[PDB]
Amino acid sequence: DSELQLVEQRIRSFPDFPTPGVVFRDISPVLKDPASFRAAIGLLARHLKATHGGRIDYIAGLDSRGFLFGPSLAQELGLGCVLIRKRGKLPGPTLWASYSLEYGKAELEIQKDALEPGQRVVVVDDLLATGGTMNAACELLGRLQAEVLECVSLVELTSLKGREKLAPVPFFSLLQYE
Amino acid sequence: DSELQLVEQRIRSFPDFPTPGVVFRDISPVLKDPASFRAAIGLLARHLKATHGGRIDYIAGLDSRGFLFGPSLAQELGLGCVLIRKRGKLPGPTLWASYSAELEIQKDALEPGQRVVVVDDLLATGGTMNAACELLGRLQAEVLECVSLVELTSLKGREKLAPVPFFSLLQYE
Ligand SMILES: Nc1ncnc2c1ncn2[C@@H]1O[C@H](COP(=O)(O)O)[C@@H](O)[C@H]1O
Ligand SMILES: Nc1ncnc2c1ncn2[C@@H]1O[C@H](COP(=O)(O)O)[C@@H](O)[C@H]1O
Repeated sequence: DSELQLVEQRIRSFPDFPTPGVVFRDISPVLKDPASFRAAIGLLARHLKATHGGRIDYIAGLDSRGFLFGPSLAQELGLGCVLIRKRGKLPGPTLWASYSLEYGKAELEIQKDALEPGQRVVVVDDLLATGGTMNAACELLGRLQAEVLECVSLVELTSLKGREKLAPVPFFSLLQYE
Repeated sequence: DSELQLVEQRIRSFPDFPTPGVVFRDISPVLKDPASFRAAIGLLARHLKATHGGRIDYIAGLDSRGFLFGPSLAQELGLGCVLIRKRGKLPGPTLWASYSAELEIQKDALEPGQRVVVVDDLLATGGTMNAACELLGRLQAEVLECVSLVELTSLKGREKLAPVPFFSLLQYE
């Protein structure tokens, strides 16, 4: 797939960041090359349309790098984009969920009126690692009685078994690295 | 203008958030309504093309709410988007700038002389946009303009960025 190649060629890998042994996957060059960004959004949108048809109501973008892809993906599908944020950033009534991040805890948050019961959503972030962040997003959405059809990312680190963590919610990534 | 109205109708205000005194302007509904989002991006893109012609090389999006608009604005203009992030998030060699918190940019994000337009959701004191402009200036990039959806005029952020031009879709005190 030439389109997938346009994305893969623009992932930059940095060893030992932020800690020794970790390989950081930097999607910045995908954003910087308009053809690469367009290819990434197009591949995600084709997959989602082919898989879910007209069932998707909204895209949910995850703070902060998911924000880079959510609105463009939503626009390509003709849908709105709702936001899941780090706790403390959103006004009005919210729900929040705690999860493990590195050595400590972090918290995600969503406005109670972001979705109504029965609405169907697809969550997007740039990269799936342990799956902790995506799992918390799924939990929050479930508490609004929204149905999470799928989670998607550009990159998946398969050795961390994020896919299994999200089951039985389906997951799809453009690219995979150990 | 019906397009500008599509955006204005989707800004929600919250008094006394996050602390007493502050009136929070929430752009979330703009993102949730695909028509409103398209209108916002279109209005910004039309302004930038009419003002700069073909001179813009890149859009720079500011962490984190500027990330919601940067890539779509860049795409509409046929340009790439570079990222300015909260410090500690980017790999490789970086530069950073404080302001009353720290922003950061990769040393290789831009080449000297490249022309950039910075975007964020809202301009208030201008501290955040000013730090972004400083970082870009240290890469020897030329900042053509800064833009946002919302500007709080009583806080005089526009004066803070001068002489760099600024444009907002909507203004509140
Ligand atoms: N190796 C990596 N390279 C870049 N980002 C990563 C990496 N590992 C985790 N992340 C980020 O951390 C969050 C996901 O981590 P996790 O909750 O473990 O799936 C997302 O915001 C990812 O962007
Ligand atoms: N009243 C406000 N409502 C929503 N966001 C705000 C408000 N004031 C400041 N901000 C955010 O803070 C940054 C602008 O602050 P400043 O650096 O004072 O211009 C931007 O990232 C805005 O998203």
